[PDB]
Amino acid sequence: TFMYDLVVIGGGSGGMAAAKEAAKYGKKVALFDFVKPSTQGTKWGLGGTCVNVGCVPKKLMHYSALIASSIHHDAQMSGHKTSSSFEWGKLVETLRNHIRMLNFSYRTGLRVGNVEYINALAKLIDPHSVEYEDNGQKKTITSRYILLATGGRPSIPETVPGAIQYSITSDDIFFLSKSPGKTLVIGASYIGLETAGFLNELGFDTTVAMRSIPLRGFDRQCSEKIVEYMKATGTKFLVGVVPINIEKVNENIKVSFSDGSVEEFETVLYATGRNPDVKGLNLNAIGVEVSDSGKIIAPKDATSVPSIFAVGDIVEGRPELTPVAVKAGILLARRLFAGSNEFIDYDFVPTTVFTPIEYGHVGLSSEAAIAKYGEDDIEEYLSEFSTLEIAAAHREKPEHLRENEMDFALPLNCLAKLVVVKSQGEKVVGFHFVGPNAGEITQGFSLAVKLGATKKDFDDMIGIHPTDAEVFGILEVTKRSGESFVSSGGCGGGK
Amino acid sequence: FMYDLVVIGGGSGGMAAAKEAAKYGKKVALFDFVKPSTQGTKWGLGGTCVNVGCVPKKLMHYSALIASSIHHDAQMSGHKTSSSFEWGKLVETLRNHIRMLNFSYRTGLRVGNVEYINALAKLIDPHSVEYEDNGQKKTITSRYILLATGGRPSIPETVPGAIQYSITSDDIFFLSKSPGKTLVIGASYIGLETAGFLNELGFDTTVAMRSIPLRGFDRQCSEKIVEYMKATGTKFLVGVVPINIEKVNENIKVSFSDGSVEEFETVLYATGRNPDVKGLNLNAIGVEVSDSGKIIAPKDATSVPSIFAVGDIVEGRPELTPVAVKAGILLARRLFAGSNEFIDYDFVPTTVFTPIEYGHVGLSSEAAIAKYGEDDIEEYLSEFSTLEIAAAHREKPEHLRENEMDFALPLNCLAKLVVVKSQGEKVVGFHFVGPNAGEITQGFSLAVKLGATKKDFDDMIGIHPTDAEVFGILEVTKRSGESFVSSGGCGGGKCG
Ligand SMILES: Cc1cc2nc3c(=O)[nH]c(=O)nc-3n(C[C@H](O)[C@H](O)[C@H](O)COP(=O)(O)OP(=O)(O)OC[C@H]3O[C@@H](n4cnc5c(N)ncnc54)[C@H](O)[C@@H]3O)c2cc1C
Ligand SMILES: Cc1cc2nc3c(=O)[nH]c(=O)nc-3n(C[C@H](O)[C@H](O)[C@H](O)COP(=O)(O)OP(=O)(O)OC[C@H]3O[C@@H](n4cnc5c(N)ncnc54)[C@H](O)[C@@H]3O)c2cc1C
Repeated sequence: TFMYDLVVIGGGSGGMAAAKEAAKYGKKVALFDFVKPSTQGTKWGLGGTCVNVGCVPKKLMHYSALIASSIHHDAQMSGHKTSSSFEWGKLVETLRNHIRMLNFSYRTGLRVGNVEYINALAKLIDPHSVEYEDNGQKKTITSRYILLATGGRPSIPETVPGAIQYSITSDDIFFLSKSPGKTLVIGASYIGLETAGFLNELGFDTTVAMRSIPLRGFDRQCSEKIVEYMKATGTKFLVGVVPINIEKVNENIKVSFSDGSVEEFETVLYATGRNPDVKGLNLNAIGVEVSDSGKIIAPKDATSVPSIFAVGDIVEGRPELTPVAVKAGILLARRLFAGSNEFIDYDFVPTTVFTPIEYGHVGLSSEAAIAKYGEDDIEEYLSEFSTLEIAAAHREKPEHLRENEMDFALPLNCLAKLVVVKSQGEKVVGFHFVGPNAGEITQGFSLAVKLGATKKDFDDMIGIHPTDAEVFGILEVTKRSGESFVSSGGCGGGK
Repeated sequence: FMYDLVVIGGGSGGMAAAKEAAKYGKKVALFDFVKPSTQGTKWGLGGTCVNVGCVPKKLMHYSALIASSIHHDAQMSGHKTSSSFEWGKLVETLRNHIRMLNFSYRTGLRVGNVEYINALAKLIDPHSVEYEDNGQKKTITSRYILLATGGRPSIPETVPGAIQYSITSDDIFFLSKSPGKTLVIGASYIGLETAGFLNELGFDTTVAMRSIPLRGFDRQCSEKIVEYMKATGTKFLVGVVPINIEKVNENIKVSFSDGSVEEFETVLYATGRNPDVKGLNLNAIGVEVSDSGKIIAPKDATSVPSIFAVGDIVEGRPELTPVAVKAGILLARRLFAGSNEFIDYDFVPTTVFTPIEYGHVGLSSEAAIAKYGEDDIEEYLSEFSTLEIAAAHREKPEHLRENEMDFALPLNCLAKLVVVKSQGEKVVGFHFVGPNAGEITQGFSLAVKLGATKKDFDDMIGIHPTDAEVFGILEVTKRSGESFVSSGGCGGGKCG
């Protein structure tokens, strides 16, 4: 008795997934998506945050970093003699051209999967209605179900003066027509670390402002190695120190600090966090119960209004990740229309940080596993080592960080770790890898864990040689045994 | 019994048995010696994988991998790059790192309390062996003996001018000379891999293939590899072997089985390997050796029950490092530390490091179609390009353009699951063609082994953006007959 079966307010990963899956069932779908311009005026097309100002551009930026390293460390050692200069402006061009492809690419995929895209803001009018603008004339449509999927945007703190007026965000940094030069990043979140990662690797004086600890939430050992690697590679780290003032001194940005120090940067980037973009939705009036944290309350993807659902960055007590959006979004479209009652096993969500060395994992940090099971049912088997090709390169620290005459070597680029449970035959509850291609490595092993692997199964695993992944077949050292888990020997993670 | 265990071979299998056996206060001798290659090459401790196998090759492959990115990628990511290449320096990096490992290993044996001796061994009876010392032959006795002398290349003695001229996989990493224009005879994993880095590193590289590429492995996956290498300037003479090789001045002229002729500055026989067992003096002792020369010991135990075998010399087992090692370790456990364990040879992963790497565990589409028939078999797969390379728009060299939209190198990635209808779609085949195959294949080898089903795979949460996440969204099938090409080109996985 409603104009539609399903309306979706948000053209993001979660958004477009639910829409297309819902449409695979002859069910009639509207989708809204409009890009409110950033605090610095930046704006873009269809696909959401992952296509535009997220995972897609990110990785191309990381890739162009990973390249630049090999060039500087590896190219000659592998017998390739090289000049190379870098133009920000062209890297941008490659991003915008590929992203443009995807914006278009996606519009089409919605049309072809038979979904009515409308480029316009939506605003909840009641349990089954929404309001938008059309030619600047406000029209209203009605649905059996509605999906909120609006994503978030960056939080620039309003108590630090000269932030909003000047500082850029994640939404602007892939597409600066201007190389950002000497750059302060405020954040030791996955984004900040990643973003201060490629600026450095791409040869820009990069400082990082860490209020306390790096990557709050993730496993401590693994995060402490990442920071150690990034210091070694020319990223500087002001811990316990945030900005308290930001001002324009000529064509530079002077940045007063909490400890009582000052510094000038050509570009400043607040990576401090994100707030769900739910303010224009008009929630509370409809009756959508939202947390103290602004995030919406809907842990089975269903709000306080049961004709209304939510997914992705906006819903509380779930990771903010693209595939987590998608699975939930697909399922919700199945559960409703195609007789299903599957929900995501949240106990098993892999992720990977693409820091200059990548960190992947599934399940519990050593810390979280020590709590749930106590430091007696907990055994930490690990091996820290160099991947063969990089062992051969003899990668060195930049001069300005040398302390002695045999100080040349970067840290070993890998660390593998399984955390397992004495009282469940050493059942595996934590899988963690710091290295190149951590995600490519993390993936296969996420499913073995989720199929209930033990250390027994791991050691009966036969290696692929040479790989860094094979180290998992021969972890024997332990935290409890206290002895050396280092492996200088360039045999690798197996023989 | 002067000893508890003697080992003739310092290879992967060899050194593993030794050092595990030694972890039990048991007294261990270990022999090595490197009989010089048909072209006079020789090296130190560690075996074929350290010296003239997986170690050097991966560094050579990496230096290739690099060369591509430089030529295809660098610019698009905004790095403008001049680059010329020095064969002699790549060598130097190999030699120096391998030297590190030769030494590195000696120490690991000493420190794990094992008596390494650099000289040839020769069986004298079920419990005795003979070597040379100052050129004076000395003899020792053991409770058990382990044969694992590895293999060496097979250069065919029927084709004239082969042995005197052609090189092998034991020469190629250390050539004092850049090989230039190179014929490789064999589309085995070696030949393919080796013609892979010579090409990527810019040497006119032809491959001479008696029949089909990578005999044994899954056909679709092998056919993509060859297709990718043709696209990148490797040439391929099918159904044609050499029948004559001669030195025409300072080049090598190479007459063919079809009639044709060609000159190379290099020929390399990758046609296979034979177990290095002829000097062991086996049959006299009573070691039953197969029609294939390989030894018969499928429980690592020979016809003489005081005598064992492991690695490339034992029959009906894959020619691999890790299979050597675990078998070698276990046998040292089974004997001396009260153990009953054998390798599950149903689940041995592998990765071919071709310009696109191919990994897999379990059955080729073909092998699964046989065992279970074309009804109980479902082939779910996806062809696509990894997002980084999608952005680069890698294009073909001009001389291989046939039309105006002929620019494309093939998609670099193919994922496939083979599963069994009648066991709830239980997964019996895992196959991946792309970059960081092996890195991808390994994790997935164990999940498969633990009895992953298609449903477990589709309920898998993904990491984005990776190529490996494609395994969480394979829906197309060979049987459904539809296109398995990428809806867009957004990595390996979709952003919604
Ligand atoms: C720098 C960065 C790197 C990241 N890297 C990764 C990564 O590597 N892997 C990963 O899995 N995730 C990554 N993410 C996270 C990923 O971007 C999010 O998990 C994902 O984009 C969330 O999708 P969503 O459907 O919730 O909406 P989003 O993808 O957040 O997109 C929201 C959309 O909602 C639309 N919208 C909002 N309000 C309205 C309205 N009123 N009417 C109509 N449309 C509206 C907007 O147009 C917008 O396009 C990254 C994020 C960032 C910022
Ligand atoms: C080019 C190439 C690449 C390869 N790549 C891979 C790969 O990527 N992955 C993989 O899993 N496998 C790979 N392999 C296979 C792998 O090298 C072998 O399966 C494995 O190393 C065999 O070990 P082994 O102990 O059986 O023999 P080997 O490792 O060859 O060692 C045997 C040793 O015995 C010595 N010896 C011989 N006769 C005597 C004697 N009378 N007395 C004393 N010592 C003696 C030999 O000289 C040698 O040092 C590759 C092989 C080659 C040639």
